[PDB]
Amino acid sequence: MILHALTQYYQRKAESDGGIAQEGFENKEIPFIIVIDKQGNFIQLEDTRELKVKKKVGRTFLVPKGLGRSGSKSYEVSNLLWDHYGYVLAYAGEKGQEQADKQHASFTAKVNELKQA
DNA sequence: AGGAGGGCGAGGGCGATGCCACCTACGGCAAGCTGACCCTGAAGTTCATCTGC
Repeated sequence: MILHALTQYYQRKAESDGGIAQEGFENKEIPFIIVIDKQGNFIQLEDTRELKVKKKVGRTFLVPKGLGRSGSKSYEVSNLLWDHYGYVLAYAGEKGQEQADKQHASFTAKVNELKQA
């Protein structure tokens, strides 16, 4: 009854149009967004924060759910299109290169295989 | 010598023993800090040791 009650009301929220994930998604709080055109070319880094007195990480976008990385070789995981700032621009604030470079290298391979599929 | 040393019954009868108004007035009764120090996690990887080849 602990987790059955959760699925029971998730089946009600998903059928009553309450704005929730639909098979493989998650309302992940994404801070800064990346704007492009039809062939790349970065445009603007818009931010959808400005909410509470403690600036959270943007708005909860209905993006695919995280696959749960966590590990020494956490770069080999990599999510779909949303991830980390070291997974997209290969820039690390307190992690350094190589460790964050492999993250972007695997994110590029994931994006390429998604485009091929 | 023999005496008799008071018989008697009244000793408070009357009423007030507090009249007032106060018994507090002031303003403080916290000021300063703590209220947590460390760990131990999910999840994948990684090294030297357990064992067979």
